[PDB]
Amino acid sequence: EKLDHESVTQAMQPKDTPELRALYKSFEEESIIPLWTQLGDLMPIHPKSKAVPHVWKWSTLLRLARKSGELVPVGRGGERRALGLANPGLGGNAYISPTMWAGIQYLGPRETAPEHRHSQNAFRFVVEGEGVWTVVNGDPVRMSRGDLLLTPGWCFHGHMNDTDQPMAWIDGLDIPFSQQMDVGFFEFGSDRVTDYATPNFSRGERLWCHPGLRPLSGLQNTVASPIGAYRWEFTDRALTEQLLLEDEGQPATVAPGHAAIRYVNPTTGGDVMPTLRCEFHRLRAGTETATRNEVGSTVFQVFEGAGAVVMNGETTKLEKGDMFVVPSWVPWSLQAETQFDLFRFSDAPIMEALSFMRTKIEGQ
Amino acid sequence: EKLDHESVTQAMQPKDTPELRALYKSFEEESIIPLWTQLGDLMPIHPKSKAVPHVWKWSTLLRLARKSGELVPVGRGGERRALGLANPGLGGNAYISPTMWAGIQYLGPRETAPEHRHSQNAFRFVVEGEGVWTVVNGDPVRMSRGDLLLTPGWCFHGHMNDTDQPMAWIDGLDIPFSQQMDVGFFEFGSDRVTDYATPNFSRGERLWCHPGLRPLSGLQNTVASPIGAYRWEFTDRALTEQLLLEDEGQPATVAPGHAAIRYVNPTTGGDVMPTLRCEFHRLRAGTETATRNEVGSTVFQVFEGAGAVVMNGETTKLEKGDMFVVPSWVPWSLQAETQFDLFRFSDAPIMEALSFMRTKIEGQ
Amino acid sequence: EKLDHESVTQAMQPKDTPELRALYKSFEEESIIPLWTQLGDLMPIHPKSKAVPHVWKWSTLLRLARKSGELVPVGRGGERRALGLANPGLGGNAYISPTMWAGIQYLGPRETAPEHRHSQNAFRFVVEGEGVWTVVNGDPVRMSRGDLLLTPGWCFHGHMNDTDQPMAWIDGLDIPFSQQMDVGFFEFGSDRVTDYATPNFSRGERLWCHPGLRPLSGLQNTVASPIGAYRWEFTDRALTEQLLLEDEGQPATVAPGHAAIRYVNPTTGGDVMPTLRCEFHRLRAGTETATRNEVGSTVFQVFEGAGAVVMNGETTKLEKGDMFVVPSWVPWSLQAETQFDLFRFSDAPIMEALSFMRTKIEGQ
Amino acid sequence: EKLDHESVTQAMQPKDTPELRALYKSFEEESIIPLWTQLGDLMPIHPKSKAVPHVWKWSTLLRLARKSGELVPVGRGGERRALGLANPGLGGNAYISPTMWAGIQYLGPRETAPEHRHSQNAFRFVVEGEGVWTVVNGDPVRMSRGDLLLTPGWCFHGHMNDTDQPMAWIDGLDIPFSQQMDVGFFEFGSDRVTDYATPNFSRGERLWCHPGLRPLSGLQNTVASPIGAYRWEFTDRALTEQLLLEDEGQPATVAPGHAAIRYVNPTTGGDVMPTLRCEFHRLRAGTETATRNEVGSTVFQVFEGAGAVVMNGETTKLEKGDMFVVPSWVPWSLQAETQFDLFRFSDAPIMEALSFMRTKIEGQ
Ligand SMILES: O=C(O)c1ccccc1O
Ligand SMILES: O=C(O)c1ccccc1O
Ligand SMILES: O=C(O)c1ccccc1O
Ligand SMILES: O=C(O)c1ccccc1O
Ligand SMILES: [Fe+2]
Ligand SMILES: [Fe+2]
Ligand SMILES: [Fe+2]
Ligand SMILES: [Fe+2]
Repeated sequence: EKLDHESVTQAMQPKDTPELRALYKSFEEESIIPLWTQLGDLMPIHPKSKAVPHVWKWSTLLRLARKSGELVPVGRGGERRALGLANPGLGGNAYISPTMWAGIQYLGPRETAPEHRHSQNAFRFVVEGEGVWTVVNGDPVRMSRGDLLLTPGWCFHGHMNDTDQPMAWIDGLDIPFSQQMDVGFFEFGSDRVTDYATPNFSRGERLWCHPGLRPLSGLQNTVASPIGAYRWEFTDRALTEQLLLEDEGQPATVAPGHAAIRYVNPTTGGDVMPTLRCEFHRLRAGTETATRNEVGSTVFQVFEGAGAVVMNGETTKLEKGDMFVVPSWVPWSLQAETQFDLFRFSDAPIMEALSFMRTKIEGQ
Repeated sequence: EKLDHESVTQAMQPKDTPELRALYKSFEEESIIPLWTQLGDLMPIHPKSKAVPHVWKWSTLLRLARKSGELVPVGRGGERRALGLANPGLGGNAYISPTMWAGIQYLGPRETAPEHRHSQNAFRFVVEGEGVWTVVNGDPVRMSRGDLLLTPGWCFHGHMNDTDQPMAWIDGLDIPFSQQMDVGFFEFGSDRVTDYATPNFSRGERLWCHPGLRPLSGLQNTVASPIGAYRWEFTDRALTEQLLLEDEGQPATVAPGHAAIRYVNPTTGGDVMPTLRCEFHRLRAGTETATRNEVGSTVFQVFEGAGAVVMNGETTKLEKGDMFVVPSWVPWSLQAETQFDLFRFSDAPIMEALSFMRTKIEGQ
Repeated sequence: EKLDHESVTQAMQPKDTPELRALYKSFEEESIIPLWTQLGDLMPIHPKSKAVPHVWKWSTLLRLARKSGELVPVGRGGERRALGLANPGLGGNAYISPTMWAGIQYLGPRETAPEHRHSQNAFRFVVEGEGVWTVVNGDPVRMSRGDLLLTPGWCFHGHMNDTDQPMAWIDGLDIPFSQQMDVGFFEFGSDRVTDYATPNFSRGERLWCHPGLRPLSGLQNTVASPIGAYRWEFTDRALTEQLLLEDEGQPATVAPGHAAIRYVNPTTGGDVMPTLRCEFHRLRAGTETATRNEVGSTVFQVFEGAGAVVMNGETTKLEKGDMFVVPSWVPWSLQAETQFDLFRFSDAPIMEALSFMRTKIEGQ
Repeated sequence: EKLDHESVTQAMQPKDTPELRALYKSFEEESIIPLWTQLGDLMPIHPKSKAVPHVWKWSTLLRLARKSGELVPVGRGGERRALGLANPGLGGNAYISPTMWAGIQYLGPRETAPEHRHSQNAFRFVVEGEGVWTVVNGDPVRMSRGDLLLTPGWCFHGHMNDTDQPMAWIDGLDIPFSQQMDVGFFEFGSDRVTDYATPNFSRGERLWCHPGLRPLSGLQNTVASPIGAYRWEFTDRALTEQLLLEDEGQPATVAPGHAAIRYVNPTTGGDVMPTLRCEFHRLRAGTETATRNEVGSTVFQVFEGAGAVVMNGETTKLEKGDMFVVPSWVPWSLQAETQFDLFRFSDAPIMEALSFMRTKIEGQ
């Protein structure tokens, strides 16, 4: 039980003879690899990701995105002026974790990013800015500060800046999962967006964003949320109410001074998309979360306030827009200096769907 | 296939002899009843309810409720000054249909209706009035015009009029189902309500009424909705948006000029309670719905405007507050003279859960 | 909490005046019934069925069925020479409980019972006999001692005696539920059965009765089991193995000396049909089950051995073939004198689907 | 729509200036990778696995396994004398596909392989041999020709040869998925097996292998099958019956002359384990399956008879024991020369759980 791969007796060490070396040589020629030389690496005691905890500064991401807006035109082929966060441990792949892409995207004055679709699921999140509409299956969706915008797999999407000012946001996708697992399909759509209109609220929201109500034309459940925009207003109100209810001595917050919501598919009560979980957390000044180990990877973006993250015992100070990744089973906690708002995403739906999820919480 | 119980050959007619009569007599003594004398009644070609279509006028219901407020005190024992709509076909039982109670309730100035709970599921709907709070598991819930209020089975509930003016509403319960099926439990609670405070919005709403958002403290799914109030604002907005989207040529309405929503449990996307489905319909002036036959019973209350219902080919003119029941498989349609808003409930979740549901729609 | 409808203060007793009597008279004229005169009956503290516990002797059921085979021809119209057990508490209805029909059926030498279908779900169980095939959607299904045969709602079924000797079995249906709830449809099929062949095993069994295996042509889940026959061999083997595993000190039996199985839909792991649960119990000699209160009704048939049932504290000695009903919430236990085998059915799937199920077990 | 990554206009080619090269250099320093240089590789038109179709000959696998039994002792540390099939396209990883390990394992006379558990799900399949018991959570499970044995994640398992003759089998696991996704946990158990007894049938089978029957002590559904052994008898009988039913003109086979089953979890009707689907196929002599493209990877082992596989248009002749892998979206078909039996496994449950599954069938 307490034994690990370092301390266990190694009882399968063959005698090193010419017959043994010839056996190993013939394994190579036959595309055979023995378990007994490999076991501890293939099957660790607990997860040990090649990805490392890492933090990217928003100020740095903005500088690089802005310079890219100056030097690189957006359009067909390359599709998006998007910069992926590449984990230092992941071999030069544009993967923030083994399952997820997280990237900054920049659309300059009056630019269009052309329409396409792909089996890969996607969302947009906005720490700051306005001006862009993303048109999802023909339905123009305004992008504003604090909004989560969804683009489920196989939905046509294109983006356009309707103003004379640049805008930046983050993209999350299951690109790394999808590449390694061979589930990717892609289709080019129109070179412009199919609708340039700029309504305040999308058709999706107009049908689906009334609490506890479901259109009779929408009684079929969906694999992904039909809500195209989870607007900041509602997120802000939800979190405030939780802290207000806590004041009044009423259950609501997930832990003391820790308000939090999960963005959900309203047809099921489940996650927004099959591979991706999105959450939003608001911590009271002075709140320190209990340290968690969780299977699978998570990424946060600081939306507002000041604080720190601790990963593997290491404290990193965080500011507005900063992004960090916690790989599988890395102990993590957040510490709020001011009231501390963060946007969160993860691959937890994959882990939970396949019964791989485990959680260790300090004090429990 | 085209044969029915009237036209089929009756091939089990025994010879009427003293031996046969002695056999039938001994069936009675042994508590045995033969199928062959009974078949057509026990197993009809299509449903043939003992309940009949029937309409009750709100003006009449109000008169009787008001007089009851003058002559009958509310309190313990009797519990509620509630008048049940009793279907003429249902043998003197206080059943609007074989599954459902529908009733008018009246609470006068400053009165309290004391706390209790029961396995029977319940909701309140308000065509008109204000002043009452219903306190559900200690959580005061304001009752206003156009609101649906829920009281799932086994939740403690009491009601109090916080003003000097009377209020009336309708109650729906699965009382008849629960009586006939032997599932009823009941417990007396406090003689007053446990909280006299009168907040604008309940704790339940404050956690659960933000579209597409779920508290992390509420990740467990519930058998009934945790939303205690489905406020008129949202219902009205939903219905308007559907008619607006229809104008713009966009799918939304369930049929031409027919906007409609289903009130739902946000943890599942399903019905508010296991036995009871609630809906709200808004018809454009001049809309006539396609005639439907549906398994199980439904009840409507006219919330606003003027129109008619047709049941079994018979037109009945309807006004604000009027209530009608459509028993199982009775052909029904609605005709809007002005824009015509109706609140709807039914036992459809029971039928659908047990795979008994069938639907015939005229033109399909 | 400890108050009941007998001991609670009755605080809604109006003054008995001509104005009050005129109010009550006008309730009658308007088809209105007040809650306050009715409450305790409509909403009891715990279930109080109109059905009573009752036992029918197989010797008596056989005598009556045999005499019916002499005096009453089987055929069209009457459809089946079936005798329903009619609960003394259920008003002359051919209902063994408020939800279920339980009946003895008799098919004499060479007789055919013609084909039909109905939304009502059905099963056959055989304490004794052979010779009959029931043809279900064209698929001949042999009927033998100890077999459970299924006939899910809307499946065409007819029965024929292929021998010169009579056979009797029991039928269970959701007839009473279906009548009271208005879900019944019925269709006459062919006057004879569509296939007179008499294979040992049906096509359904040949596809579906291999443990842990599912045909690739059957990947769609079904609302009812596609297994047409649950043969005695497997039931007997299952129960024996549980008692053997218990001997070996291994978990298997549901309680000490109490082996039991539930017949299941193999596509879901759930109940055989939406309204009806079937089980088979085998008790070691000397086993006495802990007393249970359960919501909803259950019926047993003694298949073999000798024992007793206790209901409401009353012991009734039982022999092979005897049948008894336990209405909702009646305390019940079984006592085995010899090894005691019983077939069981109930309306528990209805109760569980609608979250009405409760269970009290003595000692827990 | 018809455009691909080769033929699309590349409109994001920046001017190659020192400012651009400095921008790209600073991307490297900041752990940023741009989408626009990467798009076509990250997001292909359809899947394009690094894994290639490949076939391994059983004669070759046996030779290498036998020599390993001579030169390499089995025991602690290395754990298993197992040889993994390593796809030539997968970079030297011991992965037959991106999701699955498939390997030959060899246990010589009287040897024990010691107990352990791991989150990785596993099964054993036997083309030939007898003598080994695998003890799963203390429950000895006989291993015989044609049997599928399961070892769901986190179950303690060890293996022992109870005879004087060697035995070989194949192992399938979700090792590659689990490594790349960081879900692996591992625990060492006892150095020997905890029970050396050698019963014909395990406790799991004795509870769970009776068709359509479920123990009342097992009403809780499981994430993986509780059946530890899917014995050849039942698999053989199922397949025969399908071909017999086809002869009789009755629906059963999945395609003409193509009998097939899926091994299932009896508590749900679903797959044996969350990550792994197992099937068994029997083709009539002369049957050629319609060509399929399927998302995700599959592996077959020829159990009996002679035939061929076609992958990417290439025919490879197959004999008893031979193994082949079809990576994601590779067109594949089987051709039977004699009656042709194959065991199949795949990662299809992962694809279906996450809504990534697509299927193209030739002629449909
Ligand atoms: O569609 C996008 O905006 C996008 C952004 C980043 C990565 C892949 C994408 O398709
Ligand atoms: O609780 C109520 O207000 C009520 C109203 C009508 C019928 C039964 C009830 O419990
Ligand atoms: O089909 C039958 O055999 C039957 C038996 C009893 C009651 C109703 C029925 O349809
Ligand atoms: O337990 C096994 O036999 C085994 C076999 C191959 C790979 C990993 C394993 O744990
Ligand atoms: Fe995209
Ligand atoms: Fe009540
Ligand atoms: Fe019938
Ligand atoms: Fe293992």
